[PDB]
Amino acid sequence: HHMKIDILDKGFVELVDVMGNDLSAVRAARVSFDDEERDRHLIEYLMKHGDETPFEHIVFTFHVKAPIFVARQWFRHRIASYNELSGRYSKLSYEFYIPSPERLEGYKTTIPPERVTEKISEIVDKAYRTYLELIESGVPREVARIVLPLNLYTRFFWTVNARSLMNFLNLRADSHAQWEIQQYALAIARIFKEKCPWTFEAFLKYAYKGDIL
Amino acid sequence: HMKIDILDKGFVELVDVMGNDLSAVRAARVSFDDEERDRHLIEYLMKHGDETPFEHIVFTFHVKAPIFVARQWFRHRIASYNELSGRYSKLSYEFYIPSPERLEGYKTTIPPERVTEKISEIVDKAYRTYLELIESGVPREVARIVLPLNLYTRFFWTVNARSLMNFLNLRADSHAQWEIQQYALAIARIFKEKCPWTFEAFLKYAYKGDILKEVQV
Amino acid sequence: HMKIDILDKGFVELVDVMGNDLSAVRAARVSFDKDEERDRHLIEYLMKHGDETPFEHIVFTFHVKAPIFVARQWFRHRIASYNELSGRYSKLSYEFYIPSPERLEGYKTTIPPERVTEKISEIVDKAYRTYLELIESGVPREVARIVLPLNLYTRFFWTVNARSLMNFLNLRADSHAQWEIQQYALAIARIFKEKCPWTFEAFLKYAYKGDILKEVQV
Amino acid sequence: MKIDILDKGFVELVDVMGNDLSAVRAARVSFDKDEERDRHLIEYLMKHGDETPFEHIVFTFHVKAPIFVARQWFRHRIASYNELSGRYSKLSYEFYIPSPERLEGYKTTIPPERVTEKISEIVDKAYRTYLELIESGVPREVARIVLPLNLYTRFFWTVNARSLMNFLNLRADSHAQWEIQQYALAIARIFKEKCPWTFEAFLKYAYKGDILKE
Ligand SMILES: Cc1cc2nc3c(=O)[nH]c(=O)nc-3n(C[C@H](O)[C@H](O)[C@H](O)COP(=O)(O)OP(=O)(O)OC[C@H]3O[C@@H](n4cnc5c(N)ncnc54)[C@H](O)[C@@H]3O)c2cc1C
Ligand SMILES: Cc1cc2nc3c(=O)[nH]c(=O)nc-3n(C[C@H](O)[C@H](O)[C@H](O)COP(=O)(O)OP(=O)(O)OC[C@H]3O[C@@H](n4cnc5c(N)ncnc54)[C@H](O)[C@@H]3O)c2cc1C
Ligand SMILES: O=c1ccn([C@H]2C[C@H](O)[C@@H](COP(=O)(O)O)O2)c(=O)[nH]1
Ligand SMILES: O=c1ccn([C@H]2C[C@H](O)[C@@H](COP(=O)(O)O)O2)c(=O)[nH]1
Ligand SMILES: O=c1ccn([C@H]2C[C@H](O)[C@@H](COP(=O)(O)O)O2)c(=O)[nH]1
Ligand SMILES: [Cl-]
Repeated sequence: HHMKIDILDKGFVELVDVMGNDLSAVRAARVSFDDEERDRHLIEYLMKHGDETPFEHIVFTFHVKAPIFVARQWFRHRIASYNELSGRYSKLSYEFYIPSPERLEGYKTTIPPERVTEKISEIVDKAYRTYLELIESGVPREVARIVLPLNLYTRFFWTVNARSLMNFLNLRADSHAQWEIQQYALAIARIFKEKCPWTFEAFLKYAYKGDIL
Repeated sequence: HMKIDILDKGFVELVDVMGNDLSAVRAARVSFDDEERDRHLIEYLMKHGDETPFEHIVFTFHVKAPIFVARQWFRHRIASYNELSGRYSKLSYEFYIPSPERLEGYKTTIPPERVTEKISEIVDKAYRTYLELIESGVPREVARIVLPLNLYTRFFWTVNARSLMNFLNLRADSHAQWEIQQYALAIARIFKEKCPWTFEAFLKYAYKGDILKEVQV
Repeated sequence: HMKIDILDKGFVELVDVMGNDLSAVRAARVSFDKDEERDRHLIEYLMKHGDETPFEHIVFTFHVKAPIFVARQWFRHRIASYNELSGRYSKLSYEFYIPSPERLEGYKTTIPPERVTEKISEIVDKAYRTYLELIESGVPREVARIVLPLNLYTRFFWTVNARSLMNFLNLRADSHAQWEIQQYALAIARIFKEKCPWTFEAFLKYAYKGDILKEVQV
Repeated sequence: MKIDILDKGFVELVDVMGNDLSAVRAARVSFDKDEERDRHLIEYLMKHGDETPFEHIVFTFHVKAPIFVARQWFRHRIASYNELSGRYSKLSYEFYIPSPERLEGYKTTIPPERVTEKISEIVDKAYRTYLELIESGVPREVARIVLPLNLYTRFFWTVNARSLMNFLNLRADSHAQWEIQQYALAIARIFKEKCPWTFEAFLKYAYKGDILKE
């Protein structure tokens, strides 16, 4: 099981593992009441009637590289398991999300988009050089890192079941979410679709509350 | 699929699993940006109480157990369950009848075989009543209320290895009811087979119960 | 005190509550300090737009007496805390739910409803008798009890936040749920409404998925 | 009840449901006294690891903390969080600047007072860049990504006493970052005030950390 989607300038969402498939929900559901067409139909039935427990039996592990401001929003999803790169224990790499100029179109900035991008690059560089200077000076990493900006990239593993993934997408795959987290949500959705096509289609048709998928 | 028989009619069966010991290693290694190195990290993790990397190992079991066992089991909230429904299915004539040997250590007034026999009789009376009620048109969801707590039920249980260790701490232990201890022994056997390093680590550094140190696999 | 009788020997009792509607408003705004129309409008906005995290800051503790078959459905609600009456910290008692004849009227049975009641009562009586006999003979109660029917009453404390309570109502205050647990959920709703009227009205207006609370006062 | 933490931080108690006797009532399952026997039950529960009764005591705190502290805190999943968002209320911009004493015990190339200064300098320049972006029409959600991890945020945290004890095990400990230990000590103090018997039995039998005994 492997898929990797690149996101933003340096980010990604990578599928590490998966347990089960659409039929894992069918099998869990069928236990209640003690054929391809009827199995597809049952998935559509569960989704329509809001019986989402059978989808908890499908599980994913992702490996994600995202800016801290993205990761912070993401880790609000409590029904999941995380392990994240540590700024207390690791020397942090010079990797920051610098938005492209096209990210500001629609907005009428009094300076050109290219200069916004550059100003972001500049402050980031200054902050990172300060962080290094502090570390080289003997300041512990856990203190030195507090000067680094929220666009610093972090990495995490994320284990999450299909039900929680549907909740995650209802919130994040939506135009009211910040564009950057939308991009990550589209990548999660794309992988979900690949691995669980019937669940994903049913989700879209019956349960999905957002407007971008 | 690994299937272990438990009690007179029960079982624990492994349906699926995601990951293995290395899945915990991979997840732990992310913090800080070889076999005996990897196995050493598992022990270190367990020794210092960082159980989060073990959440990335996930099992699905299919379990057949008496309702009284299932009700205890289902108290474990950090897990997913789907169970056979007495509202929606006619229920099978299957009930846990304790063996005579279940009743020793206990000074009783009637022989253990008599205890066994009186349990059987009540089971048989209740099931016959249940069948009569269904035949008379009583909806299943009402008719089943007369059935005893030793009725067998069936469920799928999806659970990560951290939560499985919690479960073992509470149920693979002499304070737990003997019947659920038996199920927790089978759960432990399957955990050990799929996750040997995590399992040996758990036993050596974090397991809080008594029997898994006493009783092989 | 609020205690509502349910079924023949059941009940829902309110033990404690943290917060009120304004606990959700304060949490949404992250402000520890009142403007009724504004605060009520925010409750509705949150509910309409599916931002239910603020409602997690209101919490209830109930004491419920219910038959085991109801409890097994109820305890499937994992986002909550339960303590069930065990025989380790308090005395156990033995009572059972015997459906009334009217529970079956509207079902074509080949025996009168009263005979159903009698047959249920009869088996309950024999099972209880077997149980007592086993106990009196030295059989430990964890084994003796396995003969007892699923209509045996149990009791539990349930601590649950308003968001999770609303999820419980969606599934249980609904004609697809078993009638018995419907009756419990109507009592839960009555209490929730009493304590959190604005949240409860907004819930029914924008988020509630069931049928019965829109038909049945309280 | 409010306790100030760091230079501009705080923890304040917003609400509480229950007290020590709420655990006692849950354990016995009885809505309907004896100090001695009730305390004994609390100790008995704690020493045998039966922590479910403590889930029936619940707290709401209001916390002001730097983002790097909040990221660690929000990893506690068995709890409810609401974080300050500009959608429902006014944002302000303050930053945690460490005191020179925070470096004591570290032999550093530059004086601790100069470390402090270098931190204030970046905060200042990052904040100034943020305001320049905002004034030029960059949306806030983009402009803010240049702000440092010491930026203060605020949140409401609703947590039951069991999950609160878990939190204290991990954060009221010398292996946890100093800054979050400080907040964990405040949480502990409020917990002790409201549930003395529970808090006492926790320290005696179940608490895994070091600092609350010191
Ligand atoms: C009419 C009816 C018929 C039913 N028939 C059956 C049956 O045949 N068999 C059967 O087993 N059960 C059956 N159920 C029970 C049902 O499947 C659920 O177990 C129960 O209603 C709890 O739902 P919940 O998870 O939303 O509640 P909680 O378990 O309190 O969950 C509430 C919220 O938490 C989230 N959540 C909690 N844990 C997880 C998790 N691990 N993964 C993802 N999200 C999570 C969800 O977003 C949800 O909105 C039936 C229920 C009803 C109402
Ligand atoms: C000194 C220290 C160093 C740390 N270093 C790192 C690091 O390098 N990287 C990193 O990512 N994190 C790190 N952490 C964070 C830590 O690993 C946990 O994320 C955090 O402490 C939450 O733990 P918890 O799951 O018990 O709390 P909650 O998340 O509130 O969970 C509480 C309880 O519920 C159970 N539980 C809850 N959810 C689940 C679940 N999904 N599966 C199984 N059981 C569950 C647990 O058994 C636990 O007893 C560190 C923490 C400390 C204190
Ligand atoms: O002491 C620690 C170290 C890391 N974490 C968590 C918090 C974040 O999700 C990551 C990284 O935190 P950091 O403070 O950068 O090491 O892991 C923690 O909760 N406590
Ligand atoms: O050993 C025990 C005893 C009770 N419980 C739980 C399960 C039920 O919800 C109640 C009552 O269980 P009982 O087996 O009736 O004592 O408490 C348990 O999980 N383990
Ligand atoms: O309406 C229902 C039907 C089943 N369940 C759950 C409760 C048990 O775990 C199983 C079987 O319950 P039963 O009441 O036998 O259908 O599924 C439920 O919660 N609600
Ligand atoms: Cl609706």
